[PDB]
Amino acid sequence: VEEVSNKQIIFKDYINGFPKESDMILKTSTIKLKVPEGCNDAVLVKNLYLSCDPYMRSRMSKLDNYVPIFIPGSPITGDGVAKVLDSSHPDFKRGDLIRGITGWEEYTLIQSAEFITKIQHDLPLSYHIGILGMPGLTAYAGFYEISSPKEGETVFVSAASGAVGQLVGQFAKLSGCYVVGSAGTKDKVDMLKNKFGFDDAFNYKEEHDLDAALKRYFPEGIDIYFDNVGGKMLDAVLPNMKTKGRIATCGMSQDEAEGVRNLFCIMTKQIRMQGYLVYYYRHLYPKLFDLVVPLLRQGKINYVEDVAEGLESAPAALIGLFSGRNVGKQVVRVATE
Amino acid sequence: MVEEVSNKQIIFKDYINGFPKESDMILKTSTIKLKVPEGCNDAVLVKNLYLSCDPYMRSRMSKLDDNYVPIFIPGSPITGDGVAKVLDSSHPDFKRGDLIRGITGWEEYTLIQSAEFITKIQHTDLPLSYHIGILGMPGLTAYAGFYEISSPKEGETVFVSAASGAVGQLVGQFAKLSGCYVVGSAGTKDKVDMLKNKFGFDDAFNYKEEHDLDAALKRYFPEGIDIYFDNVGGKMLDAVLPNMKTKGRIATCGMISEGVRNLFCIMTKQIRMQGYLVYYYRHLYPKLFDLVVPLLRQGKINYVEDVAEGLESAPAALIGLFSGRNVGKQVVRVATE
Repeated sequence: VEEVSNKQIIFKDYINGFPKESDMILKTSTIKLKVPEGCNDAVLVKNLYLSCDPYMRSRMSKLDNYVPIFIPGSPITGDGVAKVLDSSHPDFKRGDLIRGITGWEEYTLIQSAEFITKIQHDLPLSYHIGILGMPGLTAYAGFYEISSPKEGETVFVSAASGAVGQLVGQFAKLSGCYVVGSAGTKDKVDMLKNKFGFDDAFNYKEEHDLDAALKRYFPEGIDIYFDNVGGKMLDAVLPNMKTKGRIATCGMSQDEAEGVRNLFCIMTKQIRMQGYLVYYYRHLYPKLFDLVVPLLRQGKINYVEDVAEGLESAPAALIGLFSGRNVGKQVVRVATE
Repeated sequence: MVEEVSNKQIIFKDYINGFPKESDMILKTSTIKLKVPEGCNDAVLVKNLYLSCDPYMRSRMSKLDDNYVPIFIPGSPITGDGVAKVLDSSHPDFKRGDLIRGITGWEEYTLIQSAEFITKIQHTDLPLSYHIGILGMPGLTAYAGFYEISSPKEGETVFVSAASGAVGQLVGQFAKLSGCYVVGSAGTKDKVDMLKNKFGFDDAFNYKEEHDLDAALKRYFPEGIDIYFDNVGGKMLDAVLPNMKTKGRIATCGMISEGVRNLFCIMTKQIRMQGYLVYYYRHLYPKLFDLVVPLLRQGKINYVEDVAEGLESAPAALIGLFSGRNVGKQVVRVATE
């Protein structure tokens, strides 16, 4: 059996300030390319793609646990695409491509096996941690399952250039809705309208009065607000909601949180604001695939990712995501197939 | 021929932008002839008996864009829900001697030229003032929030803010009759003792004397809150948010104007927060009477009202309600019969 080096991105220690590249350290360990004997229901994988997600910043502080905390001295963990090298688990074989929670390393011994799933098939492998993965399912559940979209309704999407937002907007146009998105750069604003079919889009940092901005695009209010940021943007959105409007709380800019002062609009506008966790909607994966996979090949839905090259660039890619410098879904390619 | 009598009125002075005061209303003695004017059709002349004081009337005293309620008119009497007796009528559905409830003037006599805002009172076995409280819009607000919004199940833990108020004292009782563990919050010792000894609440606390709201909620809800009936919002809603249960529900029944910063719990705990206006649920009135009238005769549900006497006391009763000095639903007896 081969014994190879296993480069790893180790989590240094819990922090209190803004995360730095110094909080992760590249460590070259070793591993034998076989599931240990006596280790049953385990899967040894080689990691190909790693997901950089915004929820992972909270895992870097001793906050005790919406999302489980990073263990210092251990590798970073998160969603990814991997290839099964060996398995003591009946539902996985050599050469199977999987998606789920793996280690920020070249090779991982997944003992759980419950948080990984066989990849169904033609399209780029990295799509299964994006439009065909948890971000896609998140967009599907927040828009179709929770927001109850009707044709002709008005939709506003915050952080629209991200993986979730860019799919919500395309879902909105498919349902015949007028959709507007907000983003942080001119290139993202242009990308939202030139590639994702957004009816309009604006740069929320060049607009100092956000109420005037939303009135400009929604002269009669917003039916559906897909909330990726919360905070100040949600406060500006609340008085601009239509009666019986709906807010899908997918994520939150939130170390003191911005006070939200317009929640009386929940009553005066009769808003239904609903939060959700994508993990509670795994049963909708077939509906997502059955919808997006045909139109992905029919070229009516696009998807933009930001691929960092090599495991060594994963720290820089993560903090760049924390700093909003990513363009689309941030991804680290650890190895080719 | 026909009587010309004095008609005392409570006149609205002018729009405000602060905390309302008694000097925002002015007592005025006008005259009126006790007949519907000739050539004025579909009108109903009434003698007002009871006037309602409701929290939404604070918003009618300020002029904003997006007013959500029709504002008051300076120089004209205050208007609101009331119980009145018809003296004359040019309207087919109302005749002399009928007792009606609906929007009327803060005065001894009102010429109601609408009639769409008034309906005949039919039971007339219960006290007349009940038709602007437990059998009026507050009772209807309570029924809609509990039976149409909140989705309660038996054994669920329910929290009610402003539980001694009109809406709070009846959803908390609707919750008990469905088998819920119910706790309410109020401002004085007598109000806490009233929720436990008369409204059958499991427990209750004084939010002034238990200033650490998080510790108070943890003390009475060791396992979290399933349903929060929000009547105040603000810091109380902020303290409730991290104390909700997973998939908990918040029915925004009302709100009195502090920035909320724990809205991340909406996503963390998958909470549904939904607001509503009772004016969209007038069709549920028969359901309310069908349910509450038998429970009243059987003594299964109680109703506490605050009766101020004389039209002249209406300014102070209205401000006292805004200041929390009322004990239960605040009404004003203008005349008997």
